[PDB]
Amino acid sequence: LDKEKINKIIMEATKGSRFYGNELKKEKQVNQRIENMMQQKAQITSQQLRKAQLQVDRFAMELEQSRNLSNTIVHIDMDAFYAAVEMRDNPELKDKPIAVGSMSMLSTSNYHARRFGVRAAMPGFIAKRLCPQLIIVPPNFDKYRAVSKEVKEILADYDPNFMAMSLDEAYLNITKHLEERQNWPEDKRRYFIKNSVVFGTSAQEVVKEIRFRIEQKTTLTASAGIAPNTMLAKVCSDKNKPNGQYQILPNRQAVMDFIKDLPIRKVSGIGKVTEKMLKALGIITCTELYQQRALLSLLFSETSWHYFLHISLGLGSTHLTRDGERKSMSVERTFSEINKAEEQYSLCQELCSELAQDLQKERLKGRTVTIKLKNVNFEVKTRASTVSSVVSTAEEIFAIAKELLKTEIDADFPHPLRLRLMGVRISSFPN
DNA sequence: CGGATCGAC
DNA sequence: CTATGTCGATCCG
Ligand SMILES: Nc1ncnc2c1ncn2[C@H]1C[C@H](O)[C@@H](COP(=O)(O)NP(=O)(O)OP(=O)(O)O)O1
Ligand SMILES: [Mg+2]
Ligand SMILES: [Mg+2]
Ligand SMILES: [Mg+2]
Repeated sequence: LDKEKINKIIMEATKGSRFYGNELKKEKQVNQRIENMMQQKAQITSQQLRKAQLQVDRFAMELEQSRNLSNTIVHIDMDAFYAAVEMRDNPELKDKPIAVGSMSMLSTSNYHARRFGVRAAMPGFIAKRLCPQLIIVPPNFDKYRAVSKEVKEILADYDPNFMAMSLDEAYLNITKHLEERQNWPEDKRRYFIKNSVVFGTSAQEVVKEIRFRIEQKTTLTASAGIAPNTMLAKVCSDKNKPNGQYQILPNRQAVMDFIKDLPIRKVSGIGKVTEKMLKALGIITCTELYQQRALLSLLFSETSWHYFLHISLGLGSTHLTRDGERKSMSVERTFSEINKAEEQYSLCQELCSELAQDLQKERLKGRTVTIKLKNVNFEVKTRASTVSSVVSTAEEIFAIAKELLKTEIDADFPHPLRLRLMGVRISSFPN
């Protein structure tokens, strides 16, 4: 299927559903938010824009002066991870279009099935209309966890303080390693195939070794990115995916050459909404982002344009922080419609128990309890409450969540809440 | 602090 | 029949 035929079959299958109704409503809110930004832009004066331009350029020189090119950052990202695992252990599936998930939702798909536009976050029933030859295999999460542990073992040789972002992806600072490796004999860079082979002393070679070892240990491919910071490393890893790598060399000119025509969307942190908004201001590439830096310092908050300027100058993190403590724990579940109040309370109680059990594992306690409610028209509400002393037992959490749910049931009386999902989250942990 | 939104995988 | 489950950031009131 082709880029126009895809959107035709989706639109055909999605039209008139309650989900679509709610999506239209979400698109209007984004359009309005854009139109408001345009009304803001109309009433900026050339005088303000000049006083901004100076302010921004003073900061841009503060950033530029601190630019660091002396660290080598690698980002590893596995290819079609879940699907690739499922292909590995069932040969029948190879050379065929597959997705891991259910008819309600797909975690991922293999590259074969991606050619038909079936992707992560797509419901299976839509994916079947795009490609009736699609095989949908259920997830085996504990397997993926096991494979992930195999790759993290390899990664730990190259950076003991590597930063796992997910089961399938990670960041490494291979600076201390590259330095040691310059003066290494061939013995310490030699690996046998499962007839031996050696890898060179360069960064491109280190990452060829890593990828090789991953493929030998797991029978799966990864892609990778090499660059002087995390932001850039992450974008390169996507460039030659699947089963390739890319380096931006540590000199200012190569950074800027890469950035020049880079669509802002490929940056991690810029999603669909920020894309559309910035598109409306004639911003699509990272150079265009640099050009509008003054305008952006007026239309967006300090934190936002600070971020945008970092991107426009190809800057990013050059050291990896240890993974900080979690700030919240939550559980939520989608189901066939529940409208009877008594069943809704019981569901909330059950969610409160599950969450209490999960908190017990990490010995966590919190002061804020939030419930989450999605009705059959996909409209989501959250209702929270914060308490003086920390809580953690199923009873305590339910004591709070129960009242938040009562309030919502009462508010619609005599109409019943017709919900398709319910969640409970706990937050406000101690320090 | 409460509620919504964004983005990530 | 049929649109996830999570968590941190950020913005606003
Ligand atoms: N929206 C979602 N919901 C649930 N699970 C998801 C998901 N998106 C991804 N996953 C799960 C399934 C994914 O396999 C896994 C890693 O996410 P990626 O690295 O972003 N995607 P992949 O490695 O499949 O392909 P490639 O990178 O080659 O394009 O996380
Ligand atoms: Mg991947
Ligand atoms: Mg990833
Ligand atoms: Mg992005």
